[PDB]
Amino acid sequence: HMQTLHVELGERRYPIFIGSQLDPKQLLEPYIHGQQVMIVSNVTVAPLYLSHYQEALESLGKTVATCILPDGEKYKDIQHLNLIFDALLEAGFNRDCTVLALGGGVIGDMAGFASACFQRGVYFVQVPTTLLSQVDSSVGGKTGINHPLGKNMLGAFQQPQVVLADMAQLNTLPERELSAGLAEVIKYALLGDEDFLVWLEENMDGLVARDADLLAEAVYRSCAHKARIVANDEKERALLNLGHTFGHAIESYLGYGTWLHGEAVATGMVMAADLSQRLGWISNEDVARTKKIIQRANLPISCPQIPLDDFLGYMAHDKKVQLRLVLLKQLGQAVITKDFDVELMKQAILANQHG
Ligand SMILES: NC(=O)c1ccc[n+]([C@@H]2O[C@H](COP(=O)([O-])OP(=O)(O)OC[C@H]3O[C@@H](n4cnc5c(N)ncnc54)[C@H](O)[C@@H]3O)[C@@H](O)[C@H]2O)c1
Ligand SMILES: [Mg+2]
Repeated sequence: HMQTLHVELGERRYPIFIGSQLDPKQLLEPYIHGQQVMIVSNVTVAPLYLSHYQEALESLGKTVATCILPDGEKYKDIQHLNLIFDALLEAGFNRDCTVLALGGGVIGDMAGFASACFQRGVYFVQVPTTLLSQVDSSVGGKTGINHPLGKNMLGAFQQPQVVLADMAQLNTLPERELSAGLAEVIKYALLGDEDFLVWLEENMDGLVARDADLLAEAVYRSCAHKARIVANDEKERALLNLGHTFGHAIESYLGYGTWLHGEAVATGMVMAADLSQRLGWISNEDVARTKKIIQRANLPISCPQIPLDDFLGYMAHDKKVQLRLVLLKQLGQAVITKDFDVELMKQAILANQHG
């Protein structure tokens, strides 16, 4: 059974179809408003899934062109954004064409940003093929690319006409990438839904095992949470940063490609929970519970040794404009706060570094 989540962001509205072995010819027909579709993918995802979408849209009568990018966060820059513009103009595509992002969050951001710039804005469709992009990139409307001096500093707000989330595509995902997605799923439960946490504890073995039905429920519940947070924020969104201030310092010190972002978020959530226990807000049992579910998702709960001077420098260089952290008053009840002892924060960092 396929599930549909209806998102309302900005003055725009779109469905997210979630299931397994979906038919893109059936699902996308109402959402391809013109004759032409540009499928953007990369050298890893395209040989696996491109023909599936190209053959479906061509059977629909559409003109399909493609732009296949190298695989990597390091290519998420304006030089490779330009390759999409090259492909779009080489194909002669017009104002009513659709750009279809086939891939993970890197492709989603690049194709989304390209779709906002081409002819000052064309249509955008998301087909996320990583778990993380399915539960994170599919709501929010942010698109972007990197600059040598700053990540995700160039981009556009661009909402899709539709998001198609097919769990079967997760079967070819590397194990670390799957776990990296589950880190974000766990995050939603820890910041705002203890019932969701209970469900993850009961079902984690099957999610790691890539049970199609359980994955689909986790994706639906994750997207529903983020859609609710951003919609309420428009009516805070900062709670989505649980674990990210700690995690950013981990990533920055370990360097490009050492840890996945979701792996850093996992350990950052442990540090956040640990600090929360030291502030007296949650119990040691709550921290143990948080470590256990993250570990069962095959995620790290401790990172290598990082000098505190460097760690704190990275947390202070990511400052919004006073340092505010996303911590836990209870499991499933995150808060953004300035009221923490910095000495206790250093203790929580050091406690979750392994030898
Ligand atoms: N716009 C947003 O709100 C938002 C949200 C989250 C992340 N992002 C961006 O997303 C990017 C990270 O996304 P990601 O974690 O999906 O990384 P990614 O897009 O680099 O994908 C991870 C790896 O898996 C490969 N891959 C993807 N799908 C596959 C599949 N089905 N089978 C086998 N291999 C597959 C990709 O080629 C890549 O090597 C970052 O640039 C981040 O800034 C944006
Ligand atoms: Mg994240």
